[PDB]
Amino acid sequence: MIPLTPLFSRYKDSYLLYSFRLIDLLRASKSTHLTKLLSSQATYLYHFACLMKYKDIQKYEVQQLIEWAINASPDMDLQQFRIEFMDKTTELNLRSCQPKSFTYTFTTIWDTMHFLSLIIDDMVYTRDKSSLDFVMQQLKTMKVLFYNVFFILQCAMCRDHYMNVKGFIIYHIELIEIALDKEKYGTDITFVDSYQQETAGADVAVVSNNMLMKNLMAYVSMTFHNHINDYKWIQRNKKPPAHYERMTWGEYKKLLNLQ
Amino acid sequence: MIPLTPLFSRYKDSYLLYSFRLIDLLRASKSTHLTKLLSSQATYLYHFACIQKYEVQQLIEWAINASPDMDLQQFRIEFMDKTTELNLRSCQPKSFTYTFTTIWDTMHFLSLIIDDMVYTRDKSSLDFVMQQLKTMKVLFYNVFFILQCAMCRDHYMNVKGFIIYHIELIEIALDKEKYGTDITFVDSYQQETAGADVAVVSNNMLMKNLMAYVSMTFHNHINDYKWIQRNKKPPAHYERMTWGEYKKLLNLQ
Ligand SMILES: Cc1cc2nc3c(=O)[nH]c(=O)nc-3n(C[C@H](O)[C@H](O)[C@H](O)COP(=O)(O)OP(=O)(O)OC[C@H]3O[C@@H](n4cnc5c(N)ncnc54)[C@H](O)[C@@H]3O)c2cc1C
Ligand SMILES: Cc1cc2nc3c(=O)[nH]c(=O)nc-3n(C[C@H](O)[C@H](O)[C@H](O)COP(=O)(O)OP(=O)(O)OC[C@H]3O[C@@H](n4cnc5c(N)ncnc54)[C@H](O)[C@@H]3O)c2cc1C
Repeated sequence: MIPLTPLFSRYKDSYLLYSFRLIDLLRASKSTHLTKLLSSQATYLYHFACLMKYKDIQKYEVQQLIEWAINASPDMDLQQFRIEFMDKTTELNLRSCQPKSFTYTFTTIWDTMHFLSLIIDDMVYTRDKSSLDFVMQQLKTMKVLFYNVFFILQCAMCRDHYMNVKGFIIYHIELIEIALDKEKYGTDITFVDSYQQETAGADVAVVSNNMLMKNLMAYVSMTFHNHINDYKWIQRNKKPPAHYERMTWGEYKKLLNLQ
Repeated sequence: MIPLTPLFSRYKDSYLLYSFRLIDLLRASKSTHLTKLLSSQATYLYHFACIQKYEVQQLIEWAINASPDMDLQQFRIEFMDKTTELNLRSCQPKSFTYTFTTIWDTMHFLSLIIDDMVYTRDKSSLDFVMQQLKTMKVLFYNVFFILQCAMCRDHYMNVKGFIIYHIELIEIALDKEKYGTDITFVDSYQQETAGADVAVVSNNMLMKNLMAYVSMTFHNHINDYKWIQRNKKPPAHYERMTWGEYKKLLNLQ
């Protein structure tokens, strides 16, 4: 599974904060259509939180927690939902889905996207080559999760930039789907250490090749992270300042102790 | 300039056909929203084929008021004449067989336009090239299908950002040049991704013919995935387009 490091536990806590803030909104859903959309996302978010923790999605326990948050008092004040959330969560033995910190920043959102990426890379590396059925389904859920990233926070240019470029991320998830599918039909995945080797092996005329960068999604999501911060200087019409430092792959791997 | 080749000629005609079929839906629009968007797309589309900006402005205002009641072969006839009335024979498609290939050809044609504009940029008119890049993203964000394939549109709307991301790379590259560092053009995608793996803004590497490579790769991806979409293994005669081959077909250097 995934290396335990300080950053990864910030990711894990940020991710539960993001989930908690998305079920909070359930209360306020004036829209039938918005309620169902949030129900599915909250379902899926806690599915992947329980999966890594209990080794089981707990479909009927999280199903309870959703009913609750939709049928919750839609006239709370911040903590007026938090309090009973802890009260609800523990009656379902889901306390390990309670966030420790509640300060919701842009890094809550980044941490959550990086978190899901590490889950995809882990699910793929620890795949049993029989229930490819399982992993391939989760990848589909992951695309659905990255497609509907709620900001909760209000930043309209962030929201419109992402809708324009998020397909960069979803594209690489689908690369993995092609890789798992090629393995189901007898061509094992050849894991490679560089994104550039995966680029080189994609440029073939036949379908018989199957290379995939190890920790693809950690690399994709970080490159994407750099890209958003690269581009914000254009939206702001400034030269990138000297204080601006970009994440390099080798340093990112070091911080999360990836091999 | 873009090399004149058989494939490139087919691209330009497919592009006119796509633009023709786009304005054919102006007369059918029952929405102020959709008329504005269709007209934006059209203005951009013909702008990138041409300036005759007033002859086009009224080719479109003609397309808005054309008879809703016509069949397609009639609108064509009326369009084939308003174009000649307008000194715009160059916008007339030669074929009208509209297929998935017409859409792909249109996406590849816009890609060659991006690469050409960037490579023949002028270090003083970067403000112009960067405003063109913003128009392109709108064209790519808004790919109408005309023909109906709901999974095609659902899929495109999920991964179209792969293409738009790479347009935004070029913008980033041009901004590092407005501020002092000239673009270096590299011959492989690998080098460009290696040059972006730096902590400090010292590099400005761009793949030459990047958007052609990007649009080719993305085209292969769509076809790669259609076999998964059909619980199937791809036929033995399926052949992915390779980069060396694609440059050979368009005489790219
Ligand atoms: C989907 C999304 C879209 C956004 N779109 C825009 C936009 O369009 N315009 C705009 O101005 N802002 C946008 N933002 C916010 C922007 O990215 C930054 O969050 C903010 O502008 C600056 O915050 P910061 O200086 O703390 O850097 P941050 O990137 O927020 O730092 C947060 C954490 O991430 C670490 N980190 C930095 N880079 C990486 C990396 N490549 N990979 C992994 N970790 C990294 C940092 O060291 C730190 O731990 C977006 C954010 C998200 C999540
Ligand atoms: C945006 C878009 C999205 C689509 N999404 C789907 C989908 O989700 N599911 C589905 O089943 N179909 C989808 N299609 C249609 C699909 O891509 C094929 O076009 C279709 O299946 C017809 O098969 P074909 O072999 O005749 O087309 P193609 O093989 O794609 O024919 C296009 C022409 O251009 C050439 N060409 C082929 N590949 C490339 C390449 N990688 N780069 C440059 N040139 C190339 C070929 O020589 C051919 O002449 C999509 C099409 C478009 C334009």
